[PDB]
Amino acid sequence: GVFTDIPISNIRRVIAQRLMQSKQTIPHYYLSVDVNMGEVLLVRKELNKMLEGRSKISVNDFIIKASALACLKVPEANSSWLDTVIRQNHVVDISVAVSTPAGLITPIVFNAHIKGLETIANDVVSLATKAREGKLQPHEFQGGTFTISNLGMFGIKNFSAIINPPQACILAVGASEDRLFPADNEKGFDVASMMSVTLSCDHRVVDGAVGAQWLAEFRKYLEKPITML
Amino acid sequence: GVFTDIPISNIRRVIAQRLMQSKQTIPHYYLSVDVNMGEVLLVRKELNKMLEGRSKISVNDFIIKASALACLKVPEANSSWLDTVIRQNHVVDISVAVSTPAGLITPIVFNAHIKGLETIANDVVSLATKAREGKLQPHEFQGGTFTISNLGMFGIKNFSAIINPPQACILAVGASEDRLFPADNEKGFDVASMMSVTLSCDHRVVDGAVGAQWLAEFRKYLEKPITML
Amino acid sequence: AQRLMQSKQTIPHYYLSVDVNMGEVLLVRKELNKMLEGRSKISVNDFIIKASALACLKVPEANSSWLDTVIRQNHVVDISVAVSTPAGLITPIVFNAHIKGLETIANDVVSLATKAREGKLQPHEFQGGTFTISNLGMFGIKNFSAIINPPQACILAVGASEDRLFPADNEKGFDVASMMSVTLSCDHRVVDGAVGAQWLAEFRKYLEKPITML
Repeated sequence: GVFTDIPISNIRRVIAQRLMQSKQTIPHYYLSVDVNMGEVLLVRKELNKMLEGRSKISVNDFIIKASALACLKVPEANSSWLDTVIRQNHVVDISVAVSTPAGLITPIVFNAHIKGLETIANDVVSLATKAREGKLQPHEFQGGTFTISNLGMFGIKNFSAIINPPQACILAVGASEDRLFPADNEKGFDVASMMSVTLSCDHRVVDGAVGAQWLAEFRKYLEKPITML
Repeated sequence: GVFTDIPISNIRRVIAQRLMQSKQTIPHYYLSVDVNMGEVLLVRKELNKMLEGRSKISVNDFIIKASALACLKVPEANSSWLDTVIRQNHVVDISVAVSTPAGLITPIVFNAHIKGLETIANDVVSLATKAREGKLQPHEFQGGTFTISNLGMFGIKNFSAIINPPQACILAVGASEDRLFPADNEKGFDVASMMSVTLSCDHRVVDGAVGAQWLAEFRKYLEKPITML
Repeated sequence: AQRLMQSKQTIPHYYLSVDVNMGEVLLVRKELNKMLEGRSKISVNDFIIKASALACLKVPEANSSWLDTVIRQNHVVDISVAVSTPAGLITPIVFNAHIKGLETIANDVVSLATKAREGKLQPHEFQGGTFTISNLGMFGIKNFSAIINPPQACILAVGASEDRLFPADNEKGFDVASMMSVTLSCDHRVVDGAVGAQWLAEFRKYLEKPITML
């Protein structure tokens, strides 16, 4: 025929009310900056060489570590509005979003401000075995104080997601491309890799100047990785 | 005096309630990509040569054809949320938006997945005679399953429109500019034309990975037009 | 043997001919098969089915049928491709060839070879159609002239792609090019001389520049 009618399952029945609660109440406003990823690609080149056989370190692992350290400098991006109490947290719990064919479910990486890179890289892979094959506990994917969502593996340059209702921030990462800049070369130009980031704050707990300094710290760690020490 | 008071007519009285219904209920989220338009400009150069006198083919005609073919590969961007039934359509009905001095009215191009380019180009022009001179039937501009809105004729690089309430997607096209890329030239760089596109999905029926593949197909047709066959 | 004798006695056949430059089709299917790796393969007998279905829309009198009181004019192109089994000559039907793309037709021609050669056809799958393409270029035949199906008004007949040479504006004076010889066979009761000569003027024009198919 012309149109085909499909009933609604119980997974999307629950998700569709979390989305409508989030957009009606929370006054979103967006921010943007682009990050030079030229020095991360030379660090993970030789960290994977010294760490042969055991594990592998990806570019989505430096982003989880740099986000947990930047929330300690500016702690207002780690809060929650509870209509009477701005609950300020001291523990960073990054909820990485991953995409299954069944939907969009977010495993949680607890205590991301004390763990090293190799401990996180074996947590992201080991929770892909849990989430994609349906072995999650209800306390393993519900919670957290922050959220990173990545769509750079599909070619998207920018997007702007929807904040989890108790949380105040979310991140949104584009795809790493190849641009060129004016330099002090004899030619006049160099080539460099770039990456476009889009924060999405809650305006009730995060002002304009506060969230603009979160992206000033997040840019500074990923441009020189030695500063993470 | 200081301020001048104007009453509200019955055209903007109806539009202002469609807008407020759309933003309150639908949880929008945005996406973006840029498209190389270097090979479309060499096809419409010599299609207008072989089609002398009769009609003229514009760059806003390849976009209507590439959008109707991309909805067949990824059919979830062609649905509708009806609070109990996700009505999935099999017929693509693109509603092109045009701007009159009286307002913003959207003529409908029916069955855009079977028509050729010359049939669409004589439908867009012939509906400009209908819409701008006020000869539309109520079933000629109300309906459709998709929407393309173009503002590249004013210099806007990016924008993000508002979805029609029954529909799930909308498109938003910037203006074709002239950038330059690093190449394998002896110099090191080439010059190319680009164009910036901004999708705006409904998050209740379209996930993140689904809408990111719609822009992966839409980019692929307009970069090599022979793939449309 | 009774369908053949009915066809030649009643229908007053007359033949037509033209040759088509296939130089630009071979550069399109070279890079369509590159972008379509693994899934399917696009042959030169697939552009001919698509160009024939589009040319019947420009000149609709080559798509009719004589019924002795009514010239039934059709609006739906149903090309009946003829294929050769060891059991005989049977014609699977490709329905609605004027809206389908090239990859949809190429997976219909192969999938009906599984049906027809292995004997799994329904009687409504090979009986009908409004047009007929018959190809013998895989045996070296340059020209032939087939027999029209009795309700239908046209048939096509394709030769083998050879290599000729033409006078050009070269410094040498000549270039080399690939050619292909086509032979239409009309029914003179519904198709005149000037009408069928414009069908081959459109069929030649699509296959010489494939971008015109859009």
